[PDB]
Amino acid sequence: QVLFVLTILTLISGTIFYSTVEGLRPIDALYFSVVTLTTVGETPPPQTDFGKIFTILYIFIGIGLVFGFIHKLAVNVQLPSILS
Amino acid sequence: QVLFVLTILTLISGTIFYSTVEGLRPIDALYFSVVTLTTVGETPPPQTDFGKIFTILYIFIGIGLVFGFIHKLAVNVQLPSILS
Amino acid sequence: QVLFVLTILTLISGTIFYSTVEGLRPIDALYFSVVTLTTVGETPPPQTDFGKIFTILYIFIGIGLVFGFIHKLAVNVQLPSILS
Amino acid sequence: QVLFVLTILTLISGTIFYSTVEGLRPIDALYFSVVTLTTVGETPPPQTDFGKIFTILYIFIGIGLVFGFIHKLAVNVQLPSILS
Ligand SMILES: [Rb+]
Ligand SMILES: [Rb+]
Ligand SMILES: [Rb+]
Repeated sequence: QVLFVLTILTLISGTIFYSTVEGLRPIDALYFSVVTLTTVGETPPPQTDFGKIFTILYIFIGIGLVFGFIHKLAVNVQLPSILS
Repeated sequence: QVLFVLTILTLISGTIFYSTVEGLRPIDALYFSVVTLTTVGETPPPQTDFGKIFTILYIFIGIGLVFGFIHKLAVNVQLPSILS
Repeated sequence: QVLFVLTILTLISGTIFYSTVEGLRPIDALYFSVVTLTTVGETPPPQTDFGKIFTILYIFIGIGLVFGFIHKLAVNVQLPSILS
Repeated sequence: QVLFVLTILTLISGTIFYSTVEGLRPIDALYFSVVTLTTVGETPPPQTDFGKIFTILYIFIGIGLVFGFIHKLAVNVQLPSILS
């Protein structure tokens, strides 16, 4: 469902934010965004106060969306695929 | 619902704790609190034993509250907004 | 419920393991155990292969228990307390 | 259920990927895979762009599976075992 598009837009947004503000290469910016929203958290934190502030809000807004997608992918695509 | 206020009070509490005990700038203290309670965990750990102890309890008490909020925000605000 | 005791036994176990095997001070060992099982993950990883192996199994066994507790604490203690 | 096998295949896959691409010792590769898919995230991130890209997809595909397993283990094996 739209979940796929909403997640991609969210990651694009994060990728744009962290390339600009934190000065990261897109792939690193997208990486950061992904591991942050999935709560994995394996990179170091944002160095700038604006990066911190954004990440805070990005987490509260982005996580439900990203885990809604991961959820539907699982019990909606992966489950029946496996069961075959 | 009250979830919004309870979460903010919890983050204020964490922000006060980590500024005092760990000696962090508020924004860093609030950052720590947020990434801890959301289980992202991208900063280094608390350096003081009191920081450790507090974080342990702060996690067990704070996480259910913070994820209750993130949950209601998603399936209560974000979902219908998207569906428009 | 027993959840409280099961969680404490699990943390005691982790505290004993990581003091011995990784050579950590109890409080650090307990800290590690807690942030690992809550999936926060803010310390560095175990340095020993036995620490790695144990952590893998400790995560698969411990997490459901620890989040069962955090869950009951929330929708069973915190929720009605707040609603007062 | 198959969950056990699907999880092991997923970790084997991650173990193979990270030994090859990132140049890690199997046990380290498997460790990385496990803490990534459980969202603990305590090691440093992948250093290679291919490691980053793979991890992104590995997270979206692997997490639902790994947490489906952890879930069934809990409310299906651990719960009744405890209740005895
Ligand atoms: Rb996490
Ligand atoms: Rb994490
Ligand atoms: Rb982490």
